[PDB]
Amino acid sequence: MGRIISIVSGKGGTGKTTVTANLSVALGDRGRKVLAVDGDLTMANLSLVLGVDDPDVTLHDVLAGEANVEDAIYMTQFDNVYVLPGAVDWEHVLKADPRKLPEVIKSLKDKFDFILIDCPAGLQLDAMSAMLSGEEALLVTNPEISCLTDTMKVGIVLKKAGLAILGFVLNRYGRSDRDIPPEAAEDVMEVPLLAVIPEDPAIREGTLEGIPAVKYKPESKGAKAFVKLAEEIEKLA
Ligand SMILES: Nc1ncnc2c1ncn2[C@@H]1O[C@H](COP(=O)(O)OP(=O)(O)O)[C@@H](O)[C@H]1O
Ligand SMILES: [Mg+2]
Repeated sequence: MGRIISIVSGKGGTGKTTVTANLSVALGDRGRKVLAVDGDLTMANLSLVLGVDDPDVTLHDVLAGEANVEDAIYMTQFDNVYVLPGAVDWEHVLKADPRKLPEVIKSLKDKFDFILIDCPAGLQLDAMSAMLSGEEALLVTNPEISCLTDTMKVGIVLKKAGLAILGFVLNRYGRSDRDIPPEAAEDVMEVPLLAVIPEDPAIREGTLEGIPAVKYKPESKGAKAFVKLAEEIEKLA
C-alpha cells in the first residue's frame, strides 16, 4: 500500500506516541505490514513503547548521514510491525538533520503498507520536518478547546502543504467532566472524527509495559477503540 501517515498534534502529551504504537499493532494484527517511525527527535519514546529497547542504530544516525536507513529498521515482538527507532542521547539529537526526514522516510514507501510517523507537536523545525514526511495526516487532540484549536491550525498548515487530512482522534475522553463531547469536538475540528479513545488506565499500563494496550489488555475500552480506529484508517484508503 505504501501509505505514509503523520500522527500529529497542536500540543504535546496528547497521545501521539500512544496512537502511533497502538494503531501500528492493531493494523499489524489485521495483516498489514507496518513501519512505526519515531520522528520525535528530541523525545524519542516510540521504540521503548514498542518493546525495542536496545537498538544500536537509529533514525538519528541516518539523519546524521552515518547510516543507511535500512540498518535502522528493527523487528518488534508484534506480527507485521517494524520500527525505525530514535536515539535518546543529546549528541544524537544534535547531529540529526531534521530536514532530511522527508527524503529518508519516503524512500521506504515501497516496503510497507503503512508507515506511521510519531511526530513532535507544534510547528517548529523538527515538528514540520516530521509531519511533512507524510502524505496523510491523522490529527490527535484532547477534549480541550485550546488543544482542539491548536491542532486544527496544524491540520490547516498540513492541508496547505499538500497532505490529505484523514480526520482526527479525540483522545483521553472522560478524563474530566469538562471534556468537550465528541459531536461538539468534531463540530470544532472541521474534520471527520475517526475515533474516540477514552481515558483508560489500561493504555497507561501498556505504555509502561512496553506492550501497547491494544494487545496487552485486548478487552479494555482503550484497546477496543484502537481496533476500531485501525478499521477506519483502512476504510479511508
Ligand atoms: N487515552 C489514554 N488514557 C490513559 N492514558 C493515556 C491515554 N492516551 C495517552 N495516555 C498516557 O499519557 C501519556 C502521554 O502520551 P503520549 O502518547 O506519550 O503523548 P505524546 O506522544 O503526545 O507526547 C502517556 O504516559 C500515556 O500512557
Ligand atoms: Mg510522544
